[PDB]
Amino acid sequence: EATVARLQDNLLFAIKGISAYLYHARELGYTDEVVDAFLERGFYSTLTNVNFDAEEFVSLALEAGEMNLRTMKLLKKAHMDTYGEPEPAEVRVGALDGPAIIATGHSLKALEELLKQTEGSGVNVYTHSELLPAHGYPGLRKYPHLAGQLGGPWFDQRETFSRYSAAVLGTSNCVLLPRDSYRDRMFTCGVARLPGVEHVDGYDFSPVIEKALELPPLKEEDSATLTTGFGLSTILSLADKIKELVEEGKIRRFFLVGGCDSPLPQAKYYTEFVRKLPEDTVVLTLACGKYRFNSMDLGDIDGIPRLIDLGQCNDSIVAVELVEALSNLFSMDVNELPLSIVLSWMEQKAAAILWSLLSLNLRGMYIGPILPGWANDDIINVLVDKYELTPIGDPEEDIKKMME
Amino acid sequence: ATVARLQDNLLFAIKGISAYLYHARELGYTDEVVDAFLERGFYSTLTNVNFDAEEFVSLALEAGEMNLRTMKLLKKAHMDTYGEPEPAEVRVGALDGPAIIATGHSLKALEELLKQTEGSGVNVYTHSELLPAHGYPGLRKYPHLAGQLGGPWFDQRETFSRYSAAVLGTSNCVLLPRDSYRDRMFTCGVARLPGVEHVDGYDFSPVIEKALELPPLKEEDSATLTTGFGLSTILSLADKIKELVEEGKIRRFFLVGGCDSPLPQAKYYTEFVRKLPEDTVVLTLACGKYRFNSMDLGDIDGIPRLIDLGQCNDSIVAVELVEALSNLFSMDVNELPLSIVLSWMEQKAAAILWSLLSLNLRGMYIGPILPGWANDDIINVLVDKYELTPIGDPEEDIKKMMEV
Repeated sequence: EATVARLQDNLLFAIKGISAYLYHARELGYTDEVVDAFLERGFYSTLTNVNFDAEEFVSLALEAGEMNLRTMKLLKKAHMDTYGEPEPAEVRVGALDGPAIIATGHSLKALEELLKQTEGSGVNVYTHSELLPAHGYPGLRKYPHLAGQLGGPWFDQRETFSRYSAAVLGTSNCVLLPRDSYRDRMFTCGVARLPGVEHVDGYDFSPVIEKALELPPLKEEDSATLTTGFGLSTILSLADKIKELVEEGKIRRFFLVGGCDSPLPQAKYYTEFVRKLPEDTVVLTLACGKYRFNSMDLGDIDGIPRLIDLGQCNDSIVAVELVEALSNLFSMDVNELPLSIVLSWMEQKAAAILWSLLSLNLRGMYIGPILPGWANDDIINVLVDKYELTPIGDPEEDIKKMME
Repeated sequence: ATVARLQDNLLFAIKGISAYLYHARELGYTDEVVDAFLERGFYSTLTNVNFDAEEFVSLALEAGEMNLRTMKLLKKAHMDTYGEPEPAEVRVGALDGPAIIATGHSLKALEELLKQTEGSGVNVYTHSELLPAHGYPGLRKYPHLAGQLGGPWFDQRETFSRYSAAVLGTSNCVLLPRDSYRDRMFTCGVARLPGVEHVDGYDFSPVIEKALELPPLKEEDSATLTTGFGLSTILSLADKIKELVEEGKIRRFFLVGGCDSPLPQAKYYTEFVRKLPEDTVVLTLACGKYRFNSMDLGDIDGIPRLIDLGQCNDSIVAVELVEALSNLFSMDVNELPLSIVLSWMEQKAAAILWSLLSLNLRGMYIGPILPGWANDDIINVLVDKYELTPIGDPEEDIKKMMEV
């Protein structure tokens, strides 16, 4: 039927995300055999004339969410064991004088190697989109020529890359066909590829550095700031203040807003939402959706930041950790916390994280811009009604329903 | 459009590789580099990672290489657990008494079923790609493995209908039951059908119970088939074939086989071998062999005109056999007297075709014609560089294949 095809394609999307995280984990030298065996099994379950059962495909998607939790935890372990655990970090958004390299994507091993290969050369390495969290890691902020942030979300890149006479390095996910304005100024490594752009051999970034030096330098602009790298230790070392502040009702609610973004007009929702959120709530944010609002002056709530940047998409594992630290902190069940979840969700890119969240039986979440919601019975009707997954609507009404 | 089609083709190759890897892990054999390639390949098919078609072709060739590797590892597993396949005569027809018909590919489920059915009084029959099982010494040794019953996979609704026996689908190429036999079929491993029981692990007790609660089978007219031509058997006959091809009494090796379908165009493969001259030998693989593996081809000085290399994943022995033939004739691989006629489905057997292409075998003839194939960019692109030839008329194609 149609639903069997839709369900196997969704499982394949989850397997893709898990494989992304697994690839980056292997690049840092961490490998889990059980997740690889699940990749084999799950992908194999989608060959023609093997499995015709929709409910078994839902079971497989939930097992995929579990495996995604496993590999996200493994990748977090890799990142912390190589670069330290991320601590809060304010980051400059604007050009500094000099030659420059803009690195975009997810991988921190490529950024590590580039930063190692750019010492003393006098080129500034800027982060973009999901390389912003790198600024919070001790073993990465230590390089002083990691200048700051430049640009915002991934889908702005053709704009950003256009207006900065800097070398361009797409390390991983969410890369986009270059304008010929900067095509000959762009490079890729790892798995990312663009036709007509040079691909770095291994981690030998001489071609980019050379290019960065053949280019007119950047000129310093008026900048702005961002905050990122809120690692778990920082958050649950603040547990006393959060306890005291939510017991007196001076912090009413935690909202978890974030996820993979897109230039969809409906995604403007996430800018309005946090804008209308009452000033006595705190927002936990991750992945690219953060650029919908992470530049707003939200303020402080008794010295606790109203915006808390947990990092990149694969840092979902810290959020799920925090809630189990929060529940045990309040002696509450997981669904008794003053927590609402508003996802920004792409079907292709972040199916794995949604299925991980459903594996934990989290009820009443709000889903991404458009609803890929598989129209037919078993999926949308039965699965939504069981997990009470909710499509986003109007910001004010959604906030009213979430506060109650 | 070509990028999407190439991502789909790479994913099909990954499907085949993951199938073979799953069965190999089921027997306890794991190759880390094929799993790392699985990760990389999956990740390279995210929406905004790789936009380069030539790199997707390179990925498909790397997939062919990895498929050769995993087919080799699965052959190693099968041989280390069940022995090396020796030629085997196979009974095609029902013996009176309770019966279980097993279909699919992997022999571990069949091994456990045969282990669990000694003394119980049920006859175990093979179907489709479990026909090669009859050749493994450590598996044919069970005397209640009666023989074969039916032919290709698409015979099942026919076969399963007309034999009141239990039905066990261990693996690929199963399809929704007719209500005549729905309640007597079972599945294990990866296969699933809505409304059919799925065995837990390898506990086939429900199936044997059903085989004993059903009316028994009735005596057959009997027929024969031959299978299990393992490499060792063939290249112990290598001197004789050298002597016979230098004497010009056997002109050409044809390699005909692969995935079949209830497509009318697939009738080609019945006519082809029917028209083949009596001075050629046919090496056959997968289920397509049932187009002709029951024909009276005869002997060429005690060398069988039809030689059944086994099941799809046994392509690896053919790839070895030719490499033994070259060194035997002091010939390079593409001047040997060998023609190759694939029966090929893009979904099911992309991996073996890409393996054959990784080995730079030039001028093969490809599977059945699907009306839409003419415009399909993949056939065009494969043809232009590797001179793959679409099948046309059997007689004309053999004429063009012989006089070279």
